[PDB]
Amino acid sequence: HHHENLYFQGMIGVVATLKVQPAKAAEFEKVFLDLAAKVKANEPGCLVYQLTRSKTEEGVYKVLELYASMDALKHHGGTDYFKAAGAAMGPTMAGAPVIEYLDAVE
Amino acid sequence: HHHENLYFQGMIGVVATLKVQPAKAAEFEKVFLDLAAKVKANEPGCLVYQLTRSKTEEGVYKVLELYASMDALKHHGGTDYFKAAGAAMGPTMAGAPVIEYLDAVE
Repeated sequence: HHHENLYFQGMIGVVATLKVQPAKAAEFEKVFLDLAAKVKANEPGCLVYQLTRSKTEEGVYKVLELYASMDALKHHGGTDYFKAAGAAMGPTMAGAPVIEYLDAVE
Repeated sequence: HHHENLYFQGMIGVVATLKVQPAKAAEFEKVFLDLAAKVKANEPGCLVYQLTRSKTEEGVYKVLELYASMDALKHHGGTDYFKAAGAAMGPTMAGAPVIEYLDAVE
């Protein structure tokens, strides 16, 4: 049906493009890696959570993420450590994030 | 040094944006999923190999890929099954692929 895009029932991919101030990259990476270790350790529904750096745009990062389900993604976005990390990261940002959700094909 | 971008010594992420003819999506997905099963089964250096569909652009797919090293990526691109799959997939394409390589942060 035409509202199918709202809730894919399979795995959910994400490319999160983050624009970080280059001078604050070290700070950003430390907070992010600490978050990622928590995500991987605590969330069985998070299948991939991988920070990467752009090769061409200064201070740009792309996070590759994969979740088992919408339920796993909903949980992910609401944890106290996710919220704390976001608060710690915000001041390092140069611009608004661009998040793209994708339907994983299996 | 200034030529560092040429060879990241850690893990290599990829977002491969593929533009498929919508009418040939079923054909494309069958060939791609068959390829992905081979990749995952045969290549210990391939850590992630996940086909996803765009939620907004018709016939657009993004493959999320992660390799242990440049060596693992070099191997990946040269296998007989990768080459055979590419030949099978080509005729389904609507436009040129856009591949972005990323330095994984760990």
